[PDB]
Amino acid sequence: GEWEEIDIGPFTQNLGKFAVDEANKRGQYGRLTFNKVIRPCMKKTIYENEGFREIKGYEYQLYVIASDKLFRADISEDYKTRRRKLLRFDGPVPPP
Repeated sequence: GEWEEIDIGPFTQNLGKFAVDEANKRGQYGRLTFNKVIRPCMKKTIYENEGFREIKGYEYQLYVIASDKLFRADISEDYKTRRRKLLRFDGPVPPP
């Protein structure tokens, strides 16, 4: 389950928007206007069982610009349901 760099196309932008949507609901970072996900976007595969390839889900690490501030968002994504959870939302963070 190593981290892999993915693109910052619409799918990744939609992940950043999910993160900002979730940050907004949590109310710990004020009101944020999603702008964009910038590189690098990283994805890790979570396996159901060590030694087996069945995928349990993914974790993403995103650098998201919201309200002109840079945040680092970590998002989990269940493989079967594609249900996402904002695990961590930190910042403003250093440019990557």
